[PDB]
Amino acid sequence: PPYTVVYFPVRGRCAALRMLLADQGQSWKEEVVTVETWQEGSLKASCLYGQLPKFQDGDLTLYQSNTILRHLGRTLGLYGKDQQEAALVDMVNDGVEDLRCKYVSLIYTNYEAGKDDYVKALPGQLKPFETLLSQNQGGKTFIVGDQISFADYNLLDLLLIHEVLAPGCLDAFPLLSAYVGRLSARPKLKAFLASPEYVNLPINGNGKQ
Amino acid sequence: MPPYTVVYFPVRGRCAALRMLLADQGQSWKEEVVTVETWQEGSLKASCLYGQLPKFQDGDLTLYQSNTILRHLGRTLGLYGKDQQEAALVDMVNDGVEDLRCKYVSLIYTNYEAGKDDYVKALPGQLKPFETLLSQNQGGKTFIVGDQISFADYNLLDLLLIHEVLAPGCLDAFPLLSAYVGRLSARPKLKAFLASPEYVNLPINGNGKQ
Ligand SMILES: N[C@@H](CCC(=O)N[C@@H](CS[C@H]1c2c(cc3ccc4cccc5ccc2c3c45)C(=O)C(=O)[C@@H]1O)C(=O)NCC(=O)O)C(=O)O
Ligand SMILES: N[C@@H](CCC(=O)N[C@@H](CS[C@H]1c2c(cc3ccc4cccc5ccc2c3c45)C(=O)C(=O)[C@@H]1O)C(=O)NCC(=O)O)C(=O)O
Repeated sequence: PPYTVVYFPVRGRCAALRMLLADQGQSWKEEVVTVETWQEGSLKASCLYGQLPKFQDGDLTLYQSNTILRHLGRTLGLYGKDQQEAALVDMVNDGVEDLRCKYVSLIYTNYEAGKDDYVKALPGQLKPFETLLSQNQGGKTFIVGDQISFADYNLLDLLLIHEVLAPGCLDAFPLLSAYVGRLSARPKLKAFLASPEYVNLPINGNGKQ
Repeated sequence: MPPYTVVYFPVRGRCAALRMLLADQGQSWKEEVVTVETWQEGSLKASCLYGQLPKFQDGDLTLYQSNTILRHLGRTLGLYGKDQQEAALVDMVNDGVEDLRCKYVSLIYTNYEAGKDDYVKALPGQLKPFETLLSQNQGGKTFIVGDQISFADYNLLDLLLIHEVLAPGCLDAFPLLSAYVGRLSARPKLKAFLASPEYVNLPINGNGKQ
């Protein structure tokens, strides 16, 4: 397999790049790191920012989940059709990362006391992405342009995990709702998402979702 | 008018690095300053994609998200590596820079008094990967990636400049990083920009903390 993915046995910051490789018919290796293995210190000390994921592409090793998404976007042609689209692609992925950051902060540092508050604020947090779809061909294609980009898989993941956190959170957003259904129905992505290596992986590392 | 417009609060903050880029690249831009007053009104905010600043315009292209603007300028002014391999390492640096900038703004705006000692203690460990990155590329005598400047350099540089203000001498433990800052700061147009009242007379953050 041209690609290697080193990460803990969770979906987390690897779900989107996983969705992408499967969807792009790519092949890759999963190097599963257990807490035990991680608690060791060897691997971690060896990681550039002391964290996972880590990714190998030939002699090339990267860290940072967003660096890996952009690298696959760049090499596989999932980064807009021009410099203008790339920038919008970036604007989406940055917004996706901003909400992801609030998501993991809830999950791992304040689930029980800030969840209601988090959910009260969700729609306002999701509104920008339906607005983005509303300005791109009535939201019938992809988040940016009429070609899929790495940011699509990243936003897809973010939407999927929020549906679990706050079911029906999408019900007020028709374009978002339909985008999820449409992307999830792409065959390879479909089979992947229905696969045990996805389905039987928890979303986060602490059992909350 | 300049084809570039920067819409921001009167602070360095998340616009410092991209202004350094533009200054250093001899590019022209307009600054549109936003007071709290104005922001407090809500019409601007309502109109911002993610309800925040900065807001950037390149002709009729409007961008949000500071790192989106850096990559856009990096893309257009050829500050994004020599090849695709370099482009990814550049991204990898910038992601690390953002990750630390995120901890910094949290300290500055939500836990300065209580958190500052612990922040300064953990700082060397946060700075080390960049020292390591320089030590792996021309012994740190060039740029953070390869032998040509990139948007990650300006963002990293700013990151190091503000940490020198919050933790004076913090780079005394990282010779490569220290030399780097002295080198880049010495580029004629950047040095010029950095000593100018347009940069100097802006506070780093919006709450009077640094
Ligand atoms: N900017 C980087 C961030 C990379 C990152 O955060 N990595 C984490 C695991 S990813 C993931 C993640 C986080 C927190 C935790 C916290 C506990 C945890 C316990 C058991 C399994 C996992 C698996 C993943 C994971 C986490 C766990 C969350 O913070 C994350 O943001 C992610 O959602 C990690 O390596 N932690 C070990 C450690 O620092 O020494 C990127 O974009 O790639
Ligand atoms: N992911 C985005 C982040 C953009 C962002 O955070 N913008 C902030 C100001 S930027 C800046 C910033 C933050 C907090 C504050 C808090 C108070 C404050 C008071 C007066 C002036 C400024 C100016 C900047 C600024 C802040 C202030 C900090 O949170 C930031 O991280 C930055 O350092 C904003 O617009 N706040 C208005 C509001 O949400 O209603 C990006 O990279 O572009």
